[PDB]
Amino acid sequence: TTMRSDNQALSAVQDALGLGAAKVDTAYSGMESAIEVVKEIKAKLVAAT
Amino acid sequence: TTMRSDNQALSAVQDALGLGAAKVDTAYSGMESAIEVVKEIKAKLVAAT
Repeated sequence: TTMRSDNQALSAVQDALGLGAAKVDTAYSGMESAIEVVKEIKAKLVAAT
Repeated sequence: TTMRSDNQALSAVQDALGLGAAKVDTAYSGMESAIEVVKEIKAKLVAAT
């Protein structure tokens, strides 16, 4: 009974980890977009010299 | 990523170098024209002495 309860808890933790992975993927995609935009800004500023 | 940003910066530097080369070429052409005109002036004056 205790091991079955622990297995259910582990399944819940796995679902939470999937949710967290989705959040991290979204945030990292935003980070990549920010990297690209910042690189473009730096290139424009260098051309502005 | 840092190298790609540097490559973009060097591309901007190349564009700036091309613009500066065009400016220098125009200035040099005008300078040569002025030199020729002043040489003509000197020839005329030494004829007029």
